[PDB]
Amino acid sequence: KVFGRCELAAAMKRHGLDNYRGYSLGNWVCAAKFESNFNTQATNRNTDGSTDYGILQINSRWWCNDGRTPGSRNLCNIPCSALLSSDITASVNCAKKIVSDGNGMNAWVAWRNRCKGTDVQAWIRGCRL
Ligand SMILES: [Cl-]
Ligand SMILES: [Cl-]
Ligand SMILES: [Cl-]
Ligand SMILES: [Cl-]
Ligand code: NA
Ligand code: NA
Ligand code: NA
Ligand code: NA
Ligand code: NA
Ligand code: NA
Ligand code: NA
Ligand code: NA
Repeated sequence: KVFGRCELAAAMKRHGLDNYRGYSLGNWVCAAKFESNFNTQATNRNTDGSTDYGILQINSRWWCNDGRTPGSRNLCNIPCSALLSSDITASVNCAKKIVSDGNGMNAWVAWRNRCKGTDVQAWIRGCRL
């Protein structure tokens, strides 16, 4: 599923991401935008052999099982395929664990390089939430 901007903001809010660990909803939408352009089905292979899945490009190195990432963990206790669903629940629940891991949203390199310090509120501007 490719979400609309406000559509995704609303879903993220309904699943408790808005201000989760102090990160406003706009931070989350911005991260999703640059990670997957709002496409739940987005996958990308990493140089280390791991793969990133879903709207927030969650990495199989630590967070999900895809069966083909040697020496990895599955800390979210889910198949990486669950992260591609039109229903964002699994992505959100896993992202909450990731953002709690110590480095906050810096876990998402794209959030650090493209969202951090910017006017993230622009990402939810105009949305009925
Ligand atoms: Cl957009
Ligand atoms: Cl915001
Ligand atoms: Cl594996
Ligand atoms: Cl933090
Ligand atoms: Na689509
Ligand atoms: Na914070
Ligand atoms: Na993609
Ligand atoms: Na894909
Ligand atoms: Na992989
Ligand atoms: Na994801
Ligand atoms: Na997703
Ligand atoms: Na695994």
